[PDB]
Amino acid sequence: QQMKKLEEESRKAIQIAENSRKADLDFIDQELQKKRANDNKFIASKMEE
Repeated sequence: QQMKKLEEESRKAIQIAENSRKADLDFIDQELQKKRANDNKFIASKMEE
């Protein structure tokens, strides 16, 4: 039954760590994709007047 709590320990060792660290990455991806949009807009916005 320890071995059972252990299979659960993996689930309780938190596969959600995926989701937690992922959330931190979802944030960096907005910083990144915001910037990607801005890389194309930084080019577009700086010219021509």
